[PDB]
Amino acid sequence: VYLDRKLLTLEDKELGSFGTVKKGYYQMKKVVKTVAVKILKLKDELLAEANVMQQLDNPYIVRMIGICEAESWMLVMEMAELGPLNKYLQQNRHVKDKNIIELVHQVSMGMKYLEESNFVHRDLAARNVLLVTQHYAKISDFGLSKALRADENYYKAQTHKWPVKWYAPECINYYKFSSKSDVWSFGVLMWEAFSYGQKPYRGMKGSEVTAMLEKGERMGCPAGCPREMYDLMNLCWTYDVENRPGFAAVELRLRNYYYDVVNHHH
Ligand SMILES: CNC(=O)c1nn(C)c2ccc(Nc3nccc(-n4cc(N[C@@H]5CCCNC5)c(C)n4)n3)cc12
Repeated sequence: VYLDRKLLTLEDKELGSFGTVKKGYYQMKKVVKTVAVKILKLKDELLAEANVMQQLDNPYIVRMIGICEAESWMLVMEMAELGPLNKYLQQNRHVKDKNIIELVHQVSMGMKYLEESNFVHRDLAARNVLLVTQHYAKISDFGLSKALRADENYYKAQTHKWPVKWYAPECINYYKFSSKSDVWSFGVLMWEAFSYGQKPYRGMKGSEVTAMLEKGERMGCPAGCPREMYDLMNLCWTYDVENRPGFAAVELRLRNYYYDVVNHHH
């Protein structure tokens, strides 16, 4: 868990700005491993984040190498070279629809795993999906994640910043976060991905988003998004928590649609 700072080499220029994300190298038992390092500018939050990542083991979740306490506290992770999904899609506007389905399906597999593991992500957004390659996505950013109690299917937040545009109505109304509220966020993530990394609910305040949803209104179908994928976004945006599907049902819908698109392409 606790890494050796002399086996860590950090790059001077940051990748992005709880502080900063930098590229580095970690000397392993034989090979050198390229890493992404979250550097704090908060300590207990970083340790809790690390504690969540250490418990997860799935191909569609970012692997934590360890933590290091040096000049600042550091969370060292396996590098996903292509960076955040929203930025990548904004920069690569010609990624095919089949490829977007492939990536969102991978996110749904990682989330099916998280749901099975009884962890709630609480910040599932396209900025929190990282690309290993153009065909391999991993979920990142476990800073708000919670391990659910053995006796409850939700985490109750004590005092409300929150990414409100990705939050289900029960998060807003009752401060209750479950794998079903992660499904709602996944619906917004799908909308972002099929919109090539555009921000959801453009030009609206959080209170205006809440008023829109309460009226039963939902974002429109993005340009070129298949009807089946839009129907799935709408199903993730089921107001009633009990009627909303879980990740097992969402992943199955995506898996079947993806292989329909794969075999039709052949
Ligand atoms: C901000 N810019 C970047 O992250 C970024 N820019 N570029 C050009 C990159 C290239 C590769 C990676 N590769 C990586 N591989 C593994 C883990 C990470 N992580 C990133 C975050 N946070 C940022 C910040 C909060 C929102 N989400 C992402 C966490 C927690 N892990 N990044 C990250 C980036």
